[PDB]
Amino acid sequence: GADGVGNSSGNWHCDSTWMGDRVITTSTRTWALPTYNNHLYKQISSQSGASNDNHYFGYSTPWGYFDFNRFHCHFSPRDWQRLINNNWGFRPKRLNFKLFNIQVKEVTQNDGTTTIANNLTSTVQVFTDSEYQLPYVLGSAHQGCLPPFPADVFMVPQYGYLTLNNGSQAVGRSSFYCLEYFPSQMLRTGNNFTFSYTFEDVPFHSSYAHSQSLDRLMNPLIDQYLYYLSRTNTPSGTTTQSRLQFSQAGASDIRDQSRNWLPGPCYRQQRVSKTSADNNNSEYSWTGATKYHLNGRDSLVNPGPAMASHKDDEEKFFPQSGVLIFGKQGSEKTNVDIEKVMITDEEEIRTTNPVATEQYGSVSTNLQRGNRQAATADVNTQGVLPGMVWQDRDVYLQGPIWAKIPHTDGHFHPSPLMGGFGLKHPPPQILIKNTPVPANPSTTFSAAKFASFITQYSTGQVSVEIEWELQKENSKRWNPEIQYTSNYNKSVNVDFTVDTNGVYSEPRPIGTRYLTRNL
Amino acid sequence: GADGVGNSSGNWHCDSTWMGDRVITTSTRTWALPTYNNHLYKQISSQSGASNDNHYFGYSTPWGYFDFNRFHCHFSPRDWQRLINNNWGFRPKRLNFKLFNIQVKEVTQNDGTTTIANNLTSTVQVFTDSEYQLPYVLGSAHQGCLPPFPADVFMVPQYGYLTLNNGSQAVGRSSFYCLEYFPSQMLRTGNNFTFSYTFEDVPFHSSYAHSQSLDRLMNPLIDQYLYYLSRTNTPSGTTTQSRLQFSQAGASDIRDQSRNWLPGPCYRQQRVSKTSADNNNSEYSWTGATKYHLNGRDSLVNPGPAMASHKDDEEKFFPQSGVLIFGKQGSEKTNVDIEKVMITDEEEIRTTNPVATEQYGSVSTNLQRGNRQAATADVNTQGVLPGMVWQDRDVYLQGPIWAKIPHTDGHFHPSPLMGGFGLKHPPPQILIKNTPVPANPSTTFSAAKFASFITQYSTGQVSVEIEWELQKENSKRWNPEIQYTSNYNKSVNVDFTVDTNGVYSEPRPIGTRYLTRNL
Amino acid sequence: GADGVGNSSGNWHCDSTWMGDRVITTSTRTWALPTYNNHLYKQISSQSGASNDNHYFGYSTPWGYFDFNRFHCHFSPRDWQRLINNNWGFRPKRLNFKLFNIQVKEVTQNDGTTTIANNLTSTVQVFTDSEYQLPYVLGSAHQGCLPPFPADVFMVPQYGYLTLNNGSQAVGRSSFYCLEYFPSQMLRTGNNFTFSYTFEDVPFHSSY
Repeated sequence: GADGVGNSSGNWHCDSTWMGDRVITTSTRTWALPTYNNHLYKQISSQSGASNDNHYFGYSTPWGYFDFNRFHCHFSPRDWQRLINNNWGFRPKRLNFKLFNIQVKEVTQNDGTTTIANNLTSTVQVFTDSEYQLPYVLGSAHQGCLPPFPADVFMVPQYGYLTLNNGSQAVGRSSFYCLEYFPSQMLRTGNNFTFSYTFEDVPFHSSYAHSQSLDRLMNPLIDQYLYYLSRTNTPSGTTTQSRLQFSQAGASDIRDQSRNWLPGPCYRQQRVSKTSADNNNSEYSWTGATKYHLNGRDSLVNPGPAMASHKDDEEKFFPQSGVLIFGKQGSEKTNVDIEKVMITDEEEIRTTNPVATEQYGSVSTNLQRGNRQAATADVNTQGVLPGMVWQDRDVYLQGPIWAKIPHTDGHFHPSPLMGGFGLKHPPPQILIKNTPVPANPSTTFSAAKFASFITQYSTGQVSVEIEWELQKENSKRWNPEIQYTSNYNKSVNVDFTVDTNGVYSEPRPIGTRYLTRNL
Repeated sequence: GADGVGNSSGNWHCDSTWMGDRVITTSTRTWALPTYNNHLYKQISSQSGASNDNHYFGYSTPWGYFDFNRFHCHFSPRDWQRLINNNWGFRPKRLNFKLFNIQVKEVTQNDGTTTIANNLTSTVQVFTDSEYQLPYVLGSAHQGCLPPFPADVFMVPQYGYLTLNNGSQAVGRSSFYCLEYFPSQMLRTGNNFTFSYTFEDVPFHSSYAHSQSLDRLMNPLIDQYLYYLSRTNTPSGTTTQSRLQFSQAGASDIRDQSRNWLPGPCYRQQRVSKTSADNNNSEYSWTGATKYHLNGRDSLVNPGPAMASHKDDEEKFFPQSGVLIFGKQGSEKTNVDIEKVMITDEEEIRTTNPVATEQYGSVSTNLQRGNRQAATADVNTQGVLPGMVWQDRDVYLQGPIWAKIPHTDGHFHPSPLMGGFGLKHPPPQILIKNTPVPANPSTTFSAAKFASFITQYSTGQVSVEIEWELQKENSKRWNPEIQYTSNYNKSVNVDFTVDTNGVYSEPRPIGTRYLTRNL
Repeated sequence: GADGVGNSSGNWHCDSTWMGDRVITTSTRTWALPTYNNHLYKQISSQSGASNDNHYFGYSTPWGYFDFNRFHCHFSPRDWQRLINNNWGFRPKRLNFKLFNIQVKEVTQNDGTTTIANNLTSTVQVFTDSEYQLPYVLGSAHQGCLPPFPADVFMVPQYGYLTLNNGSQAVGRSSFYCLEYFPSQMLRTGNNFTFSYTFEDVPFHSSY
């Protein structure tokens, strides 16, 4: 699209409509973009000394990108609630994007006095990496997505990436991608950039919780017909004499019943409690946390494989890195106290996946014989096994929406671990930069790189609309399901509202599983 | 096909052409075939005493088979190089085979003097087991495939197979397949045997190395928004008092960052070093090597599941059985010294799969509490887990090309472990035998089995052409990729050449990953 | 072309005719071919010490080649004379080649006594490097072309070539061409191999 200077390049679309089966969440926000790295690509690396587990090598670019991989960039409390309360599941189908009403300003810091003014002509160029030839950054839970609250103006993030490294230094194989080596489209004012995408058949996120659970799944009333090993030894006057007898598992017997499927896999996490007291006093934050390691650098295992966060009656506990944790609007960056964060809870799964903090089961160790007692041992890490079945990490309104499946020789069940939809070809990276403006050059020629540009930034609005599909409920469940509600009682502030000084804020994390489906 | 005696049953096709997307490697070689087991099927078994882990039972047949399950039976250094240097990947599509110019000779060892002459009439019969009713031997890394070097004449291997066994003895279930119970086609001279095959949709072998790696994958510039557990206890005058605080992972924080996928699986191997010194002195060749075991016989775990062979800066090490090892042209059969072999290296993977010699990660053991320190333990064997992603063993010019997927109730990701393409219905076994020639029978009848045949063997050439598909490169990588080159400096002998006495020889193993794709 | 065992795969053409403007010199000769390097490619180099101006590195092949880059393989004194006496100049235009009546024998040196006999089946394979992917040896004034005199039987030369070298040793850039990496056509007896060529506009040799 194209037009004039006194012509709005696009209108403001920010609705949300439900169609019974679909529902489209349109949404627009105003943004701003500075000139990063003063227009140059800069090489960047870990700090020489820095622990090995923390080295790196890569580049930062003068390019800034766009991102809305956060559910709340599309759903509004209320809306989300609608969804989350009457749908067995849902998934994204297609999207449409558009930047417009772009405007380029140029600040002038003459002595003690700045003065911003329109640089009409100068441009901002955009380009979408629709061929995925660029290090996909999104999906890395970074923060600089869209504001949950419309009215909020925002700054565009700067693109940076990482290649290979042998400590703080580069290794040859590492590649250096240059963003100008693409065909950016250049916008001036009166210019807009639209583009549209279509998702790929993915599974509806399961937005329901299970009423039955693996173990308790058969019918009480009837005993099976298969037998199991009831007792081993037997009374012989005073002493026992080994004599194995078997029984037919019934209701009273349950624990012993024969089955057909196994809980999901696991990778044991340390348990910490919301109650300061209980927790051993010391620094096992890193030392005790569950991790894995590549090329000799141990990394953390955050968002551990999807597994319930606490047994019955222990909402007080949680994994050291088995859950998602968001900050309460305002919460500072580092070492903030428990009271400043919102920890997610995944009890809803208990029913199928193991509890993060407790071992999977316990396999037998030795082979018993008359002169040898029967061994056994608990298992803290069980990789996928036939017959296992499980549930993936719920979603949360202010959580990630999707993530790119890495291009590898092999993947195994790609639901992104941080939760979300695992996409092979996700929404392409959208980039934006401000074509430089060489400030006054010298009369006599010089072949040096230009270094003195006009100080200036850009701004303008952006809009994103997405169509989601739904799987409606359908249970013959007689008694009421659970629903997500807002507290009745009076409060000094409404949830998901602007305070007295107009600061919007999300009180709690809102999950997705409320409706109840049987297993 | 058919014709006369003074008529070449086929010409010599040994080209190789590239078409941009495909590339066909035609190739012909001269061969020779003796008469095995003096024409009879012989029962064969382990040596009574022999360690249990080494028993067996099966048969050897008078039949010899054909095989080219080695990349170099089709690619010529140069060619291979072309491929390997400009292609994100490739795979086989179809093939065509033909035997021809068959000729049957008959030696005469009259006293101190042999004398070979043409037995025109007598025949050689061939037959392809296109229904896979015969124990698929190929794929077992046996040696008797085609000569890498054209000019080389070769001997055809003899077919043998193995069934069940209870120690050195047979067990009933074990089957005994007889090769005459097939409809062999009989060739006399002037007769040729052609046949063609078509591969099945398989995945292009990934012939590229990764520039990013699982851990270092997100964007440096921006800190995430999810929080993790920074510290546990806290300064209380003199003493620490447990007080968990959380942080928001950033660049400096990296190791702690939240992610979305896990390294490939693992099965720990012992580390040995190319440097004699380091290595503990003793015999842990078997005792210390990683293995598995069926029906009480521990077998070795060679070509362990695909996993990088050494961390940064340790090209000197390697798994005890985690790598492929070829002999330097000439190297004898047993206990040959390190200097006689070429060990393959799979560093290229590091980026996704674990290091063979070092544990996967480390899970937590106990549950900590005030009166209990936080436990933890390293894991040396991790079975596939959701979110895991990885790369398969590279290929190597003189490596296997494919392998038959065993007919079972269940397989899991069939890329053959020794590397190659996992095929459900691979190129059918091709067999060949020389119809016997009863040497002079007695005038008076006898119903005994004939035992005195004419001494004779066969020869003639064979040709195999195969069409491979390619996936061309396509990265916006600015700086040069790595390529495979031959050393500039002078040398007494060219690599992949015949020495002074015309002995062709492959200097080093050549992999496949050189081109660099991002993860 | 193809046929049987008791069938001459080609006749003997050895004429020479003048047409006023053209003149065609046909010519046939009998030849023989041993098995070189006992069937293998052998690496070959100057003699370590040997003056520098005389070092080299290259290979010898089990392959033998054909050659008639000598005017007398086509002209007969007399003929040549005709030409040479009444022509301001001349040049070649096209050619046609054919091998035939191929026969494979096999000697038997049993003790103090050899005995040659027909190995009917066995073959001889031929192939023309029509894409010039092989080190062009001919033109190097080598000797093993055709006999000037028809009646003369001859032996076929063996193919060998030279690459780069840093003294008596090889240098990487040097290439090693393998003759089997071509699609040889295989002849058995009763088999013939013909092929034809066409020269390119060249200047008449000034014969005045």
